[PDB]
Amino acid sequence: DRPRFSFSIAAREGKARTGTIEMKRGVIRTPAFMPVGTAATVKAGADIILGNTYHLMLRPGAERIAKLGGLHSFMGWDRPILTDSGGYQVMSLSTKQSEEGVTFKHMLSPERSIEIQHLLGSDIVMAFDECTPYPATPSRAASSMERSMRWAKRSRDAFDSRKEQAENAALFGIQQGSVFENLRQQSADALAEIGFDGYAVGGLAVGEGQDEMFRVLDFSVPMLPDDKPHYLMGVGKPDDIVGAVERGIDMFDLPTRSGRNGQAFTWDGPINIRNARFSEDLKPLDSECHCAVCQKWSRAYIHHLIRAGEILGAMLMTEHNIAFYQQLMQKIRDSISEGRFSQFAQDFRARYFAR
Amino acid sequence: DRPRFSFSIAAREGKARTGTIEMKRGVIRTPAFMPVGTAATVKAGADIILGNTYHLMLRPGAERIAKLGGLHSFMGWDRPILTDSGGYQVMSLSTKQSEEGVTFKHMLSPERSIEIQHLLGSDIVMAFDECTPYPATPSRAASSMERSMRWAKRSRDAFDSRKEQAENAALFGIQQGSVFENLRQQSADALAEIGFDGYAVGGLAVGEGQDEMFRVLDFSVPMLPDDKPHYLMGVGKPDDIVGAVERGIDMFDLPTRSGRNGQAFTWDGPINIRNARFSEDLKPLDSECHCAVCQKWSRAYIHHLIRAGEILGAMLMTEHNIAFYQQLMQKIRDSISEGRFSQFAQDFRARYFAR
Ligand SMILES: COc1ccc(CCc2c3nc[nH]c3cc3c(=O)[nH]c(N)nc23)cc1
Ligand SMILES: COc1ccc(CCc2c3nc[nH]c3cc3c(=O)[nH]c(N)nc23)cc1
Ligand SMILES: [Zn+2]
Ligand SMILES: [Zn+2]
Repeated sequence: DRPRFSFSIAAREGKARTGTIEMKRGVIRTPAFMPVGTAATVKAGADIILGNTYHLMLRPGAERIAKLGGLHSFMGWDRPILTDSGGYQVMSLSTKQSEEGVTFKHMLSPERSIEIQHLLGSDIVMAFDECTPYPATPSRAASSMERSMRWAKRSRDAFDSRKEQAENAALFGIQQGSVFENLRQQSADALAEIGFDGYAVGGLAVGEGQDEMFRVLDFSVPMLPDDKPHYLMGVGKPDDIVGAVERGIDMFDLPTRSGRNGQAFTWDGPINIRNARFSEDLKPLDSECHCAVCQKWSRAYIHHLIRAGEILGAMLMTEHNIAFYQQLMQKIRDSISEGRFSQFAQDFRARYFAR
Repeated sequence: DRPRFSFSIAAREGKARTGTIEMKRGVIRTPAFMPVGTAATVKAGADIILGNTYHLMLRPGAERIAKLGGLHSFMGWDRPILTDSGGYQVMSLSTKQSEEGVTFKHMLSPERSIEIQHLLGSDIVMAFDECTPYPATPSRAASSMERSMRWAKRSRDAFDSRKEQAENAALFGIQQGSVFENLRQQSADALAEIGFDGYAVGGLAVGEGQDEMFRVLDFSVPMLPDDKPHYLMGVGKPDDIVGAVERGIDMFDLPTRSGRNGQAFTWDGPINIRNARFSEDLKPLDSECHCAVCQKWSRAYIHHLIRAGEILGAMLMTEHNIAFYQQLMQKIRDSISEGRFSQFAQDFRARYFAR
């Protein structure tokens, strides 16, 4: 049987890595994109899907999901599932913060977050953190990061207390520190002292823009343990993914939101399929994409469906977008393994931004 | 190669018939349900799908559909397609009527309706008729039916003038006459004198209710040629279909509308999946249904998706509903062929209405 958790790096190019995470429910090829499980009928394709902790804890509630057999049974997905810890979502969508946790309209603490994720049955559990708002002053970023590190220890202890969770799931710690190198270093040191199965870069994709995000990744990723997976939370567009892989990121969580609003991803950049220019375009959404939508239907027909208000149009767009992202990740993995990722990144950008 | 059109009756029970329509693009098993082609990725499953003449003539226009290669190429469907003549839809959704045709906000005549259906490339073409409003006085029903019969002759002549259409498609005439036996007879006589490949019962499913609809079918269907298919337009719920088959109907055009509004069809009657009673129900939508949704997911999960606003929920509901209707038609065909349709209809009603 597969181990609870084992990350192996098969090949490297610069800071980029490709490899595998083995878990009891399956193997995850990295760099990996992790789609939302409810977006479409995701097929095994993705190696791991996201569960929506924040939504599930409100409807139907984590206790009810456990009564129904856990998220794997509920969603019909027998492979790994990753869940976020819920605080990012509470702070973005719902609040009163304290050292105990976050109260909102009802108290979410590290201990409760870990128990919710246990009741959902997820395989990769995120520590309960605070995503510091951007911009943040050095003092506020430090105080926030320090609280997150105390919460990371409480998350570790709560996870270790639940035998089924400790023996079958994995726990990731989340680095904070805003855009400040010294705080990112203190956060990395604190997380490594606690010890986690993987390490996330939190506190980005919060409005800072790509140049600043890449600058922060430049110094932040090397601070994390090299032999553990690196998960960049909340990122992102295809070009953000490529640049983050170039900086040592292994896992990523737009393709669903875009698919419901008329935006399709292609190797020549995004297109808004509702635009009249596509009304007579017989080409598939993307000229090279191998997905079932591009094998069968034209831009003109998908344009027609979406303009007519047919839900089928949005579903076909979403299926194409998820498949496009998975083809992107496969090309990334293959190019790193083959030692041609630098060339791939250059070729990708030249075509994606030529439009 | 298959003929342009050939209807064969394989078995009968009372007024019910089962058989096949052969056309160049495929065989249609009857009694048949014909789903909307844009509702989901319909697989061959249905033998024939509906094209939406009224929508297509406005967006992108019939000329544009022809430029794109016709509806078969546009929709990715190589089997038969049926199109309505457009007047029902103009009168229900858009008007100024005259002997020439209907002007609306732009002139739809028998000749233009036939040419639109030619440009769309459909295989079964409906004559351009007037669906008389309900209720109608005898005088108004007569005047309306008489105009429809003049329009039926003009439709016949326009269809016969287009070589590609006359040689490769089929034309159905539409009986009118409201609820009046003498007018239904005059309409049937006029249509049979013109001569059509199939005959539709029009002017029903316009608010009259099931008892009255069945009463009209009781005398109206026997007036049509026995050796030609009988298409009841606009019907209907599963129980309407069963009772109409008992009265000699072979083809039918709710499952898509219901699927987008939370209603699922089951052998125990319809259910509204959004209701809280389904939040913990681990059974599939229907206990016997063989569709892909019922093989994989529970009522509880589909309830969750729809309540969360996920388009996936509505798509799974729609796929189940279309599959349910096709299983209904298969059971109807098998039971007629086996001489147990009367028993099937009795068993169906007892369970469907017990709920
Ligand atoms: C549906 O499943 C999931 C959905 C979203 C996410 C990412 C959410 C997210 C951020 N998003 C942008 N920046 C973020 C930053 C963070 C962050 O700093 N911490 C946490 N815990 N989450 C963040 C993870 C899983
Ligand atoms: C999308 O493709 C299609 C959609 C709807 C229909 C049926 C429309 C319809 C009626 N509906 C209820 N009563 C009707 C009655 C009629 C009728 O009397 N005549 C015509 N031409 N149509 C009718 C046919 C094809
Ligand atoms: Zn595609
Ligand atoms: Zn089903």
